[PDB]
Amino acid sequence: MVKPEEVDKAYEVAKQRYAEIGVDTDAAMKELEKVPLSVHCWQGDDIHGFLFGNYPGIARTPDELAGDMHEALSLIPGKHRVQLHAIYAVTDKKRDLDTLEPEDFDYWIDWAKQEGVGLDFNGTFFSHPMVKDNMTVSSPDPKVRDFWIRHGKISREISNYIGEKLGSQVVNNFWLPDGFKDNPIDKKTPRLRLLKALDEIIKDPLPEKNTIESFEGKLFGTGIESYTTGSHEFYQNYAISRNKLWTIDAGHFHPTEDVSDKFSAFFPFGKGLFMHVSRPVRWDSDHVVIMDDALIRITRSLVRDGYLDRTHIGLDFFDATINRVAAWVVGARATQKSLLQAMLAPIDQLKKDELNADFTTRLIETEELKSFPFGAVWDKFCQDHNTPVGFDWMNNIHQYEKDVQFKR
Amino acid sequence: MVKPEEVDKAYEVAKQRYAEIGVDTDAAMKELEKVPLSVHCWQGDDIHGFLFPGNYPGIARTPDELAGDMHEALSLIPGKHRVQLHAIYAVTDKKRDLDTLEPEDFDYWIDWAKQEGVGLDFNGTFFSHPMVKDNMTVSSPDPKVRDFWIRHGKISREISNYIGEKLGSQVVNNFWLPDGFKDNPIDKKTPRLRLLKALDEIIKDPLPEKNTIESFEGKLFGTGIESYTTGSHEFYQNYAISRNKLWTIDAGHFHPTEDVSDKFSAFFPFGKGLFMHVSRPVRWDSDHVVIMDDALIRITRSLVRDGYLDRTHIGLDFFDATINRVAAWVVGARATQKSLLQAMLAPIDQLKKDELNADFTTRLIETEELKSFPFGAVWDKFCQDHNTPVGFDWMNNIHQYEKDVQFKR
Amino acid sequence: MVKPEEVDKAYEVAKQRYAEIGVDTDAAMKELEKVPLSVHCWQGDDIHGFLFPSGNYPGIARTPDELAGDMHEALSLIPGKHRVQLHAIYAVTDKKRDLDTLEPEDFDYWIDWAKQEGVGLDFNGTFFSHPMVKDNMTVSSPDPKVRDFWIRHGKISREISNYIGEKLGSQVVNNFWLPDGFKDNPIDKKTPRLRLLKALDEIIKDPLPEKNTIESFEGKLFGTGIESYTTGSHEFYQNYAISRNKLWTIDAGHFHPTEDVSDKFSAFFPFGKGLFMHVSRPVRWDSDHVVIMDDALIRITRSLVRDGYLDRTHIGLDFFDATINRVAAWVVGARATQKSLLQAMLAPIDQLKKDELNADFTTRLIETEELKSFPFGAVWDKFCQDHNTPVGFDWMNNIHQYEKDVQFKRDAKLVH
Amino acid sequence: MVKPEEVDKAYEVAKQRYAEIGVDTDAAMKELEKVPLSVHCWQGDDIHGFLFPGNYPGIARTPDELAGDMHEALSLIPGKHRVQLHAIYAVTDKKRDLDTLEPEDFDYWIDWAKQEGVGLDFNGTFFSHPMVKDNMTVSSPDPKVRDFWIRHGKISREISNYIGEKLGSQVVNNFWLPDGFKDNPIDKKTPRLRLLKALDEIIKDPLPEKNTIESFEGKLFGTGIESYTTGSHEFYQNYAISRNKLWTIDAGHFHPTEDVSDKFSAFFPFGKGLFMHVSRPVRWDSDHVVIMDDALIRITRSLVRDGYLDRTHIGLDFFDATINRVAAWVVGARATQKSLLQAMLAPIDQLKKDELNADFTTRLIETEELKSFPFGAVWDKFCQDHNTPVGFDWMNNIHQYEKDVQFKR
Ligand SMILES: C[C@@H]1O[C@@H](O)[C@H](O)[C@H](O)[C@H]1O
Ligand SMILES: C[C@@H]1O[C@@H](O)[C@H](O)[C@H](O)[C@H]1O
Ligand SMILES: C[C@@H]1O[C@H](O)[C@H](O)[C@H](O)[C@H]1O
Ligand SMILES: C[C@@H]1O[C@H](O)[C@H](O)[C@H](O)[C@H]1O
Ligand SMILES: C[C@@H]1O[C@H](O)[C@H](O)[C@H](O)[C@H]1O
Ligand SMILES: C[C@@H]1O[C@H](O)[C@H](O)[C@H](O)[C@H]1O
Ligand SMILES: C[C@@H]1O[C@H](O)[C@H](O)[C@H](O)[C@H]1O
Ligand SMILES: [Mn+2]
Ligand SMILES: [Mn+2]
Ligand SMILES: [Mn+2]
Ligand SMILES: [Mn+2]
Ligand SMILES: [Mn+2]
Ligand SMILES: [Mn+2]
Ligand SMILES: [Mn+2]
Ligand SMILES: [Mn+2]
Repeated sequence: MVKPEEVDKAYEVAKQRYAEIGVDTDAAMKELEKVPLSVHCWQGDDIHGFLFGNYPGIARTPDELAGDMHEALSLIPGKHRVQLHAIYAVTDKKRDLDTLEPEDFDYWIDWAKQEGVGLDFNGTFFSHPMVKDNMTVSSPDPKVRDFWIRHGKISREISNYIGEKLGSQVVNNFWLPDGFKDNPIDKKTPRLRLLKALDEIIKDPLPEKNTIESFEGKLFGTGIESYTTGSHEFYQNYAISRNKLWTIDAGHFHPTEDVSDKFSAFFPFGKGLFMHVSRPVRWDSDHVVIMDDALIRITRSLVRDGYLDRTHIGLDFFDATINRVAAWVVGARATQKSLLQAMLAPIDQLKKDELNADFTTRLIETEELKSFPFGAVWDKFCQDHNTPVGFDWMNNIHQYEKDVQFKR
Repeated sequence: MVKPEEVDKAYEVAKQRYAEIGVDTDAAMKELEKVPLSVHCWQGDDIHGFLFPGNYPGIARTPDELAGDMHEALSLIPGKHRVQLHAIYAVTDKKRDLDTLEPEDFDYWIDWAKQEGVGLDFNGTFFSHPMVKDNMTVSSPDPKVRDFWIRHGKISREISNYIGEKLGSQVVNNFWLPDGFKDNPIDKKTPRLRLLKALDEIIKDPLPEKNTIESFEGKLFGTGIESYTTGSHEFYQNYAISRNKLWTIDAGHFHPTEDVSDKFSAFFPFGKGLFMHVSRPVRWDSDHVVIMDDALIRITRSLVRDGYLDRTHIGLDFFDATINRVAAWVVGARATQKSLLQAMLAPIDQLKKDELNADFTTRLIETEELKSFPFGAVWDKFCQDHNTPVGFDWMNNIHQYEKDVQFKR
Repeated sequence: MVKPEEVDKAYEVAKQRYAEIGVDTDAAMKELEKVPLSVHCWQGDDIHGFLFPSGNYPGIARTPDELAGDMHEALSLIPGKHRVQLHAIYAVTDKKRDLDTLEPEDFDYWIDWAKQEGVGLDFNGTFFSHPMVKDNMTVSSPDPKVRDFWIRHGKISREISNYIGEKLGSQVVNNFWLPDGFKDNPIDKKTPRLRLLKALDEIIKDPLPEKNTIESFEGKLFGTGIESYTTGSHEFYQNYAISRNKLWTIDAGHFHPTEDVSDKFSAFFPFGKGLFMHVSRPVRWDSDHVVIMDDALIRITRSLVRDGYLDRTHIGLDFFDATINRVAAWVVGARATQKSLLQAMLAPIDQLKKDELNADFTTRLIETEELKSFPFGAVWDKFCQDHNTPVGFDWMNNIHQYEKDVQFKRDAKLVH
Repeated sequence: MVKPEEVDKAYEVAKQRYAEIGVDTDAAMKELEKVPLSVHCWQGDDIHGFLFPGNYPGIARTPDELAGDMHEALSLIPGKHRVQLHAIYAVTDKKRDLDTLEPEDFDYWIDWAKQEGVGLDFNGTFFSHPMVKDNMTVSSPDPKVRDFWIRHGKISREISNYIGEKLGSQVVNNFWLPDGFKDNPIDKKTPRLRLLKALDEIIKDPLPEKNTIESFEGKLFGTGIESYTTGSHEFYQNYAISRNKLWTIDAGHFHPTEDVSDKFSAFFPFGKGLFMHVSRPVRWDSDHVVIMDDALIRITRSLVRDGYLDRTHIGLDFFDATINRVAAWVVGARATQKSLLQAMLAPIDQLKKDELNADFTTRLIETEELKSFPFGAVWDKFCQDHNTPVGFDWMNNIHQYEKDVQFKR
């Protein structure tokens, strides 16, 4: 086990090293504790839900998934949020996606109040017989369109209800699979069908204090490779023109595309972002978030340009090849330590150096900061917030495996 | 030498092949007539211009030389087209800088365009100048640099309005800035707020859409400016939609594997119009001559299938000084035209019906068969009907122009 | 329906057009006849096979007779003489078999069918969809019991391939593809590739006559659930093929974004024996779309034709599309490959080479662009008709008839 | 200025943190000492050389200036390293061309290397010359051009052999050719057969391996040569293995998303050795200064984990003239060293055992935790132990060198 004295000793030296270059480590940690991550429930049960890799101990019930999310949050320092999918409804009533009621989410409101977290929401527009040739809201079939418009409206009603009960705004994220496997003839009509359907879904006004909608594009998915109706361009344009949030998932863009570039091109025009951190490995593979170039650039671009107050950070990944609870903790800690490293830069001075075109100083300093003692500040943050330091939280995972997961 | 009676015979056979699948070749050729390509002047003289005086022989050095070279290229491109100018192609014996240009400095090109029977489009020149400070112009943090380039931007609109009034054809005034960073920036926000404010100042003075409208061209990366581009595609799509201006899509300026033909149908539920710059990137923004490849085929079929040509200006953008510079224009223009024509020769209404009814088998079979239908016989007919050489034959014209003009310079 | 005399007339015109630029259309069609495509059996039944019991289209093959019938139908619409690729799991026997107990006689069904059909056979060992796939690893597993099982399958694939080649009197290319790799970032990249090297050497050790069979080795950049590391890389297998005097398999879907596999041929053939070129359309990943006439296919085919590599390159199809008529999928991909080969053959290649050696890049650009709108379709139509296959749209009639007669009824038919 | 006591206090805590997970920080630093980086001379003078006479002040213009600049950079990079020369950095009062260079023309650099205490690597110069014809050299279809560049190739080996004999350290002699086509070629075979025959002629005359060995460097594409590269990565890996020579991997010269760290373990079952050129591509072969990024982290940890450093020569390759050219070297060298050191500070024996047991949970958790272990405290200790400044402090040295030397030029 890491000795708390060691953490304290390493921190006092780190505090001094950072002070010498005009950085306040105490202030950086206070900033980090204001950034909640929206932890996605569906990693816990391989997005099975309750309505309808192979590591042991998958959650099978609401109680099991709630316990698994409690365990993960207990190993993530600070206070965070949980994302639900519509299919995580908890009810003994026969429901379909077009007959869900707000009170079907009472279980999760009760849990969130006990846990002390806000909730965000996702409509479930997939894994259903009413998905016709990979299309839902923007299907050429009006029966199919009408079904999914009913689900869209219900997702807003559920979100409003949760937000009213919790006293925290529910971000209601819309993702559709809609597109073509092979090359389409008509690219225009599907996107005009989507525009009309979305305008219908958001028509009935709901209190902004309770919920606001975000819209998530994708470049391509398995079996839908050639055309995505809801493109990044379509949804940025839609978000700006309908005054809604735009969702950027770090896994859903071109090879070499840097999603951290988008923020400063959006915010002159738009309201807010839902930034979904996810690791693509050569496709939309939904690998666990790790400290890599993409995460470092996402977190430092939000910190440096002061966009955190208008940017919701959510996790999105599946990994069933590893301990599903560990997966949440790896991804959240990676995101947090990347935010903290960005906060531990002399940003005001670096901005002035850059304004004066001192590219020599900018390169030298940004490179030196990558080997400054940011880990000592992160360890101090973990310890101050009653979470295990470094390798130590593996003990907690092993105990949870023995006591809970391996007994299922 | 192709025999005209052979071209006519092969056309009548192709007309019948296409009629049998519900395609009217006569109508397709009338549709192609209505698509003018904006031919870029700067391929003729390696963007030297006249304002501030590969290695194939016969580069244009004077206005008369460049005007003659563009006349020769247009004589080998069937139908009616347009020419793009850069501000540095001003023709004047007065001492000018980019911030002191006057509309009359372009009288030479208005007179030439009237003679040639073509419209003109325009480009402000925001590069190759001492007032480019650390690769930044309009959105420089230096207010002296900003104010210089804002004066040029305002003057570009004044010139474009004047040309548009004189020609009675709308001048599309394309804005491209190099502005960005070689290496990783700290502040991505402030440069884009500087750009927003400066662009708003440039477009402030009211001018009639009838004479000119501005288009805004983004870039992912350029040589020596690799890490950050102030004017991103997202920034300019947002700006064009917000300010009711045109958005410029250059086929060479996007990510590896990015299909710019995807953008049109995501723009037109929101925006006014496009300036589509066809250009061949080879693994970077290399500005190769446009050829009939996946990208050009997808750009052209996406515009005709979805009926966007009436709101899309098509311009050429490439440099190739390793080949006959006049030939480069004709290859690019003909590649674009035959690609448009192939898209127009599809049974688009029936294919749309089959796709709406989820018959993806028929869509795949038919779209593949159409690639080996006799579209060439229709293209040859279009060339001959518009008094241009067929197939290989226009190399004779290039060789003669080399002998008579280019090789004597 | 096209009129045969219309096709013949359009051909005579195209023949004259090409003759005027020094191209012999008669000779081009004779060259195309000499390129057999190895049509993959597994598109017919979504790689189910018969050993262990995206797309939805009716009429999936469920039995050897049904698959054989489906391949016969597809081949009847593909002009000329071709080959069929088998997978080990397409063994036909009443005897209870595993991948390490298959016998050459288990492929007598396919030998008899190939002889009747007038096609050669290529072979693929099946190193996937099996309980003995341990953490996505087979031949190069760190578990010696798993390694040994898959080495037994590897040796059996060669014995089967040798037997088939002897019976058919046509060399069987025996293609090796392994899924082996990691989902996430590995610590040790060296040891898995040393385990692979040793296991492959053990599989090929016992000599078999080259006239009957030779092995080819297929690399991959990444697969679903195995994204971060592939034990059998393209570099590993090109090195292995050259050093062990075996063929190298290039699958057009298995490389980096923007990677042009047509670049590889001329860097391989100064050193290596032969290629198995697997034409496949990737759409943003290894999606195994039906082959279409696109930049990649045009470049693969013209690079093989221009540089005279067809005599040392076996061309196979590899794609999976169950969202469309599975029989039509074969015909689209086969015809796209053939018409792309034929367009390449209809170029004045000797003169274009001379112009290029003289650095006449102007003539090269103009002529290569003009050739894309020469009447290559009229030569393709003539080739289709001469080889008793339908012209252009006409083969959709044959597919609709096969749907009525076979595919739309098949699910309700008793399996036997 | 960082206090040595701060470095020592942080190191003692880090040493304990690492000891607790079975990692020996003292041993890791001894391992880093055995990895010399081959610092490229041509960053110092923007590849001008002396043979054929960004815009940051103080460019080196003479041998003494460039030698001084390399001494300054090496004085700020901890440990012992090497310097790479290009043929155009010949130092002589004699009239030379690339085909008349003599080994004694490098006596200047042998003497400098001995007094500096470094080994030398070598590069033939196959660019920026009238005898580069249509971007081709050794593999030109013109036998006059081929023969000129074959003579330079043979001379590069004679020079490398002579330097190796004098220094008693093997000179790695790296071959890079620009040879290729701007646009799509008809014949891909014949250029590569011309290259094969020409390279074989260059290496024909036996020279002692104790003095020199050749390495062969491929490229995917270069500016003005985008469509085809005669010397491909496949060609040269095949050539190196076949002719028992070294293969050069430049991290900037591959496809988008290509991970060159994948190549090592596919090469070493077959080949003799590598020359790894660390370089940062930004969307093309842009030759940015090496920084601590995914590519550098993967390159360094792949060499360390699989024990390939003793068969892999690590060289720098970048040119950035927009910043202090001496600082560029130090940023790139320190980035490479701290990335090697982080990889050396992992419990690799135990992680390999975990991975063999398919414990992917433990592998993910530990590899992520190690990214925020105190590797900087070990790096700082390495800097201090080897008499170089810690962290930001070496900017003081650069500012002093600017004042005293560079800005006086
Ligand atoms: C969310 C829901 O709200 C009311 O119906 C009650 O307080 C109930 O107990 C609670 O679960
Ligand atoms: C070579 C070719 O063979 C068939 O296609 C026909 O007989 C045709 O007339 C002839 O040109
Ligand atoms: C599960 C589903 O996956 C989609 O690709 C997308 O990332 C959505 O946000 C998520 O709800
Ligand atoms: C010459 C200049 O080049 C730029 O890259 C861009 O394409 C502009 O549109 C053009 O005006
Ligand atoms: C079905 C299997 O798929 C692999 O990805 C590869 O393409 C192999 O060649 C094939 O046998
Ligand atoms: C001995 C003979 O060698 C060939 O190169 C090839 O590898 C054959 O398969 C093998 O049987
Ligand atoms: C300067 C030259 O640049 C090339 O692109 C390559 O990287 C060579 O190694 C180097 O010698
Ligand atoms: Mn998402
Ligand atoms: Mn995803
Ligand atoms: Mn452009
Ligand atoms: Mn361009
Ligand atoms: Mn394959
Ligand atoms: Mn594939
Ligand atoms: Mn290099
Ligand atoms: Mn480089």
